[PDB]
Amino acid sequence: DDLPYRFGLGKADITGEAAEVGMMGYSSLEQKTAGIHMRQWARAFVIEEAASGRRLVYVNTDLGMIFQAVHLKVLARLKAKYPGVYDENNVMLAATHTHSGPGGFSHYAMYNLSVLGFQEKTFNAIVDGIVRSIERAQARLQPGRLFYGSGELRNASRNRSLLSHLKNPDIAGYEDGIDPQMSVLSFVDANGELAGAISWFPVHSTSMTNANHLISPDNKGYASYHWEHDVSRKSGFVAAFAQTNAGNLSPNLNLKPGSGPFDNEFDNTREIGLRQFAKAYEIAGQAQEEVLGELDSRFRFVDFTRLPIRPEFTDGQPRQLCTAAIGTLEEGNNPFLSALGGLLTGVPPQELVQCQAEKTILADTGNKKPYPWTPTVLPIQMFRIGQLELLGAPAEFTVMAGVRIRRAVQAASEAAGIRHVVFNGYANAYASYVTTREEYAAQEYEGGSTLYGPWTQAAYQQLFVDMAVALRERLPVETSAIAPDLSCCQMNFQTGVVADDPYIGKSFGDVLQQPRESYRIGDKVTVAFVTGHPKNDLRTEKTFLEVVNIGKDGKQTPVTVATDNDWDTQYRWERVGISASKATISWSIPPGTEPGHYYIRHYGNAKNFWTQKISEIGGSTRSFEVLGTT
Ligand SMILES: CCCCCCCCCCCCCCCC(=O)O
Ligand SMILES: [Mg+2]
Ligand SMILES: [Zn+2]
Repeated sequence: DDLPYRFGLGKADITGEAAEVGMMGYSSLEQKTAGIHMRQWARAFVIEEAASGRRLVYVNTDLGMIFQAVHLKVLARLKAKYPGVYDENNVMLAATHTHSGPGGFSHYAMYNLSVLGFQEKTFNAIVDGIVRSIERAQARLQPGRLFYGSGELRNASRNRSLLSHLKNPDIAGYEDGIDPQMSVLSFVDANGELAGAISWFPVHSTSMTNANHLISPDNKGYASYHWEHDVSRKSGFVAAFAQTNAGNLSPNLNLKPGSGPFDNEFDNTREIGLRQFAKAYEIAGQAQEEVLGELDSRFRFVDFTRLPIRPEFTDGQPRQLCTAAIGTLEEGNNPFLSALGGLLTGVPPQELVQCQAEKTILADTGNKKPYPWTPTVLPIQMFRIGQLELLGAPAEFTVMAGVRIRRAVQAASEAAGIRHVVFNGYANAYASYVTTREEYAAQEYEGGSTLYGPWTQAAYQQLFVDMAVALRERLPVETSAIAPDLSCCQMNFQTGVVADDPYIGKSFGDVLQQPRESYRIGDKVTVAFVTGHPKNDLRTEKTFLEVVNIGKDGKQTPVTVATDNDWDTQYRWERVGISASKATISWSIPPGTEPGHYYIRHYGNAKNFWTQKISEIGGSTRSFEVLGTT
């Protein structure tokens, strides 16, 4: 015949600087990276219509957000290497909204504030890994089928701003403040075995708190890892856990037996990840509806400055968006904030005060010079995948802000044969929060980070409906406005690596703490090595550590059984004295590990003060025995 689509699945490492960079999400000057729990990945899904095609690519990333700077550079790189294949119309980048990665990868000052500015090494790793994930995906194209399903996930999330949610007049089906809908797009190969999947479900990826310093992809990242590493059987499975409208949704409390909820953020991350995984796996297993039909897409950069909004989307009067403002730790420090001005002096312009409505302005970000602290030109994008439409929206939408847009788009698209509309927030840029008009009036946290005023949600609804109508009628969307390039003029106040020295009387790679003679399943092995600063080399597609199996004995050929990516391992870096440092590596030995002999290897990099040369360093522990059974 035969198969309606081809798809390609790819994954690549986008982990940034693992020590001494402010983390992105919690806005803390006292949350710097200090190691890795699990790495961050870009997971790319290339889809081609056999009829056609007509190729689309969707990439979900283990990041707090995908900033405009990343989107622009990724597109340029794709156009340079693969001319005519990819552009803004057929590439969607989205983020899981983990709050446990290194920051500094926006070009807008607001989002770099707590990080003390732009961190080029982390930015570059993100861009490069997103591109590598697409390269890997497109090199693995195969014929297959696509299925769609949905279901209700009850106990994974909770509304964190319920007072505002309840101000909406239209909350039937959302009376608990939760959007319980999970949607799954499954990728079924010519065998039809499940080759990969994308799950969409809204919940903040904040199980690892602002007290944590280890890099982690958080609860959605655990869901992906559990599917790829613990569950599939097949290689190489790619499972993305993506967001929808999560602006006002937090992980539910973890009240599983024997746990306080509070007691252990790793347990919480695993539990909330597992709750999402279990539902995604259930839905995929149902293969509810085969996806059939054309691939299509639209994309527009929209200038938000004085954007007119038609009365059909507002209270019934014509409206216009406001320039950006935030409503009501630097301190202290913050030299980057100081280089920006920093906070004050208002009163802001009267026109701004007036049209921001119930907001009490804390910072007038839109009027900052030479550059606004927040974006002004924002991407709006939609993919059609058979009877599915997937929307990529550049912000955090509350449940009702997203639901209203979904409803409006489904109404506009029904005649085109669309039956399911999936709203993917955190896509292509990041412009803070979107609350409905009613929520905005309450001015809880999400209101007050709704930058463009009370009609921000109405603007997005208009933009998406107009795009849906263009798709329906065939026909282009309006010409894109011109996304500002701020690459020239990025500031940074985060110091780098001066140099590394080994511990006095030792060499890089020397073992500081050897493992015990023997351990049992369930025990944690902790070892430590003289190291150098992880800012020297991200060890992209490699590792800071290996757990190595050498057999029952002997004497057997070494086989790596765990890397720094794995849930069961941790890598921690800490400064010792002026220029020395230690790498502490742990392994929690999981059920099912073979009894036998093991050791731990460390890989790192060190910088010479005099030459500035960066070299490879490393070491291996003595062996230890895991005791048990089979
Ligand atoms: C107000 C909207 C109409 C104006 C749009 C400007 C037309 C130029 C766009 C050309 C790019 C091709 C757009 C996709 C068209 C299609 O495939 O249906
Ligand atoms: Mg690990
Ligand atoms: Zn958020």
